[PDB]
Amino acid sequence: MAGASDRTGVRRPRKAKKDPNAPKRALSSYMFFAKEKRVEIIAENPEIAKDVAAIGKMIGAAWNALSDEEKKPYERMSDEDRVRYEREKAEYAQRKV
Repeated sequence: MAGASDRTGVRRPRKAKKDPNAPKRALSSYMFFAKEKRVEIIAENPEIAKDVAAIGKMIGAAWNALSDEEKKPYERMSDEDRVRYEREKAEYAQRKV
């Protein structure tokens, strides 16, 4: 929240022009249990909270959901086939909020 009264024009993270700078990683494999709550971030990041296009882009992003360095072996990105069910939840909770 702006209004720090320290600078000449303190900007806020709510500004649309200001990038979200948030994590776009997929739900862990085994940690999926806890990582499943990642969908909650939808609130902390109201910038893309209304990402209606994310639903259509999720397709090509399905492969870019996991880490790149771990996407080479295709061992992680592959196992995502399961967590993918919980991962999609995030983009699902966004369309609403």
